[PDB]
Amino acid sequence: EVKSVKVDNWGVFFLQKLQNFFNKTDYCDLTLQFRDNSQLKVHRLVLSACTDYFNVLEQTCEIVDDALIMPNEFQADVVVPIVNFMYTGTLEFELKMYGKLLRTAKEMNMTVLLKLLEAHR
Amino acid sequence: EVKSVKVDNWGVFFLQKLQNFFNKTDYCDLTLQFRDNSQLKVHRLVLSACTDYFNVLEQTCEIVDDALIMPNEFQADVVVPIVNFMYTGTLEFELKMYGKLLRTAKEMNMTVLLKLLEAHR
Repeated sequence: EVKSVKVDNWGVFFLQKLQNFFNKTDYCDLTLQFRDNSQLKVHRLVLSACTDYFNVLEQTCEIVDDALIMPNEFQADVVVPIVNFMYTGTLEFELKMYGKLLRTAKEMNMTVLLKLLEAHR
Repeated sequence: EVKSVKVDNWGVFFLQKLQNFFNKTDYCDLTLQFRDNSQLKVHRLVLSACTDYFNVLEQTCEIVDDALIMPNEFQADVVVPIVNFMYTGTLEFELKMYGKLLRTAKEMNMTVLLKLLEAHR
């Protein structure tokens, strides 16, 4: 018969490995480019777990030298904290950015982040 | 100052999404081909969290029509349960395959699976 054995807390194991890959830019397959020409390299599948907005950007925005040109309303001030949230489950932000991050999560329909920003008690 | 808020159990959230992608072959970037010409589509980054063996296969094995030709000793009988383990943390196997799976994890140096197959009490 079929047996099964398991490693507990697989999600924690896997996230640690994935975060390391992100930090070292290993296996990244999407390069985001900001107005100042700086870049952030990411994993498409990580972004896609939370949202389809990056899918729509890839369908509708210019690609220059293998980098996706981010829209004017979606620059590093919101992108960097949101991407770090997608890799970790933690959103780090200054309060002054709360409303901008909420409007950005609403534009993305990023439900999991909306729920977090709107959490209470 | 910098604030932080979090979604608990992010690993569990993320794994559910990743497993769905695997089941639907969304964002897959590596196609494994068996001797019988059947294929298994996977995510390179998931495989890489557990092992570098697939990295070495990509460096050393033939690619035909966008698929990596698996070696004779590394066919679906061991590959399918090992890949499912990489996505889930659970290894499902018939006892008759225990030694073959252990020898395969040793060839791959897949430490996390070695530890599981060798676990006690």
